[PDB]
Formats: sequence, structure tokens, C-alpha cells
Amino acid sequence: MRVLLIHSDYIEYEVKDKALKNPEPISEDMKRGRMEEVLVAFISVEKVDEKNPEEVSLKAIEEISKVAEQVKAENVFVYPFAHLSSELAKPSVAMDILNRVYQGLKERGFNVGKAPFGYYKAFKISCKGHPLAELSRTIVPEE
Amino acid sequence: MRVLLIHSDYIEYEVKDKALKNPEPISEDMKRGRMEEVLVAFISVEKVDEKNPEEVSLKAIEEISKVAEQVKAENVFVYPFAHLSSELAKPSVAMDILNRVYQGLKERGFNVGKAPFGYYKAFKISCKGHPLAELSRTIVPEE
Ligand SMILES: Nc1ncnc2c1ncn2[C@@H]1O[C@H](CO)[C@@H](NC(=O)[C@@H](N)CO)[C@H]1O
Ligand SMILES: Nc1ncnc2c1ncn2[C@@H]1O[C@H](CO)[C@@H](NC(=O)[C@@H](N)CO)[C@H]1O
Repeated sequence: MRVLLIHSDYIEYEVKDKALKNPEPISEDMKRGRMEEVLVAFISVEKVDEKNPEEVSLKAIEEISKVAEQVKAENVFVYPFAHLSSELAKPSVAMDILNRVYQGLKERGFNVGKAPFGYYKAFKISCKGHPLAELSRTIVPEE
Repeated sequence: MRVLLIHSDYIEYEVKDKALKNPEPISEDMKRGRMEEVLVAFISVEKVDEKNPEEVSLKAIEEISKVAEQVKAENVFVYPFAHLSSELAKPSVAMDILNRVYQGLKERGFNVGKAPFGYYKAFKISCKGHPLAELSRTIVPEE
């Protein structure tokens, strides 16, 4: 898994064209979204993650939790961003892992947001530009 | 080298704290910048690139040129983004390569922008969300 963490003043998204034949069904209210004072977690689920979705998910939850706590972000946004990596996991596994990360962070008590799965989406973000506002992490199952 | 290409309506940046002891000296006019209808090239220069800065630079110029042409972007912005990778090249090599990519794209006839080197910078971007608006590329010297 490849994660790009951007501590932002805000993040907005707008669902555009479907990127998969059968994307996540959504309502009008879910086509757009916004969150402020948030640690945006752009995530690309990789092929190697298919070996152990739960393990990789839990590792990601912990890593994202540490960063959020370190930068003082109470809000976290799980953003599907396949193009962060070149070796992607199949769609169902990406969906599974993206959901597990979201559920885990929520269960940990963070205010968490997410965007619909299976779409090309426009987005607007404002990075704080602090020393720790931009971080990358590679999380893979223990081999 | 790791490159994240985001076709955007605009990109703005604001230089914040110095990230290096001796960053690129700049004027007041260079602390901030903006470009519209642009292919933003977030670049992280990697350790392996130190083996052949010119080769990697020329490969990057070609790859970025192809994408810009494919998405119809006449404007390109070379944005230093070290945290895209985990194995970074030393600062002088990153500076060298970031400059070579900028010079090359300019010499190729594109309208090119750049941000000062050696700083933590805040930024605002708006991604178009088209199928090809988000792309990643790994460019390394021929081993
Ligand atoms: N391995 C993977 N990791 C993360 N997301 C993945 C995925 N495989 C499929 N997706 C989902 O399908 C859309 C097109 O790849 C993805 N959408 C996106 O990556 C948008 N940022 C494009 O604008 C995402 O919803
Ligand atoms: N290997 C490398 N690749 C790209 N940029 C590099 C680099 N080594 C040093 N820099 C420059 O120094 C700042 C702190 O790493 C870098 N700044 C940044 O990455 C800002 N986006 C932080 O907000 C950049 O100016």
C-alpha cells in the first residue's frame, strides 16, 4: 500500500466519470464533499496487499493514527487514489482495504471522512506547508 | 525519480520555513506563485538518480512532455516534492535534476513554472478529475 498524507486546511471532491463498470452506488448528496483541518490520506492499494488485507489495513490504521496525532489533526479523510502506485490490487481488494482503514480510524475515535469508490473525481486541497504536512508511507504485509 | 502528475485548473504555493540550511535565495515576488490550466509535476528525486542525473532528467522531460501533450496542457509546473519517495537523493543532486527538467521543458517550448528549492511550502491545487488527470511515473537511470 502507498499512502500520501497531506495535512490540509480543507479537502473537497466532486465525483466525475465512473472508473469501473460497477462503482459504489451513491446519492446526490455523496457526489460532493468537504472536510476542514484534516489529514488527507491519499491511498493506493497495491497487488502485494492482496496477500493479507486485514494485516495491511491494521498497519495503515496505526500509521495514519500516529501521524494524525503528531500533527494534531482530529479529522482524517480516506481518499481513494489508485495512481500513487504502479502495481495496483484488484478493485474488490482495494474497496475492502479502503473500507477497513476507514472503519478502523472511526472506531479509534477520529472524525473520519471518505469518498465514493470506483470513480474519477475532481478535488481541491490546501496543504498547510508545515514541516510534517507532507508525508509518504509504504505499508505492506509481513513477508 | 518519482513523479506525480496532476492536471489542474490551477496551482498556488507559498514558501514557508526553510527546509535546508542554505535554500535557494529568493525575492519577495518569489515567495508566492500561481499557474492555471497546468500539468503539475510533483517530483521527488531519488538516491538511484545520483548515478546519472542527465539521463534521468532527459527521461523525465520526455515523459512529462508526452503526458502534457496527451492531456492538452500547454503549461507545466515543476514542483519540488521530496516526500513522494522514501529513498531521497542528496540535496545538490535534487536541485540539479529539478533544474534540468525545468530547463528541458522550457527549451521544448512549453510554458513552464517552478517553485524555489529547499523550502517547506504551502500549496493549493484543483485537480480536473478527468480519467488522465492523475498519473504516476517512476523514472530511473538505465542499470
Ligand atoms: N488499487 C486501488 N487503490 C485505490 N483505489 C482504487 C484501486 N483500484 C480501484 N480503485 C478505485 O477505482 C477508481 C479508479 O481506479 C479509483 N479512483 C481514483 O484513484 C480517483 N482518485 C481518480 O480520480 C478508486 O475509486
Ligand atoms: N530529493 C529531493 N527531491 C525533491 N526535493 C528535494 C529533495 N531534496 C531536497 N529537496 C528540496 O528541499 C525541500 C525539503 O526536502 C524540498 N521541499 C519540499 O518537498 C516541499 N514540497 C515541502 O513542503 C525541496 O525543495
